[PDB]
Amino acid sequence: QVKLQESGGGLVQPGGSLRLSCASSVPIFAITVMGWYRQAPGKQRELVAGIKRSGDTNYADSVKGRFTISRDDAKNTVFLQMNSLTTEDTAVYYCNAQILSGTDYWGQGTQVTVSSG
Repeated sequence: QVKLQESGGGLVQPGGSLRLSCASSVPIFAITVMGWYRQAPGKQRELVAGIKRSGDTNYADSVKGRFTISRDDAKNTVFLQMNSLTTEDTAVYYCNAQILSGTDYWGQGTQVTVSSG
């Protein structure tokens, strides 16, 4: 019965930054792993970053050092700060909550489009 909602995507210049938000209907401490995925139409879905209840973070190689995933317990939101964006980063970005108490839940996704203009 868990609901997830992404926000914060949109258009951004190459080299620019965005901060995605994933708000949760349940306390995020109840979520074992929260992760950010991305998928562009025609390609495979790709794990971008994850964060455990403890706070341990793992990132895809392509985003290491550019993206940062974090838990905001007070706002009950998991953020993905995305820096130094390029056209390779254009995709719909999805939030995923793992609640091992073993079930999966996803948000509707938010479009990120990196284009120089």
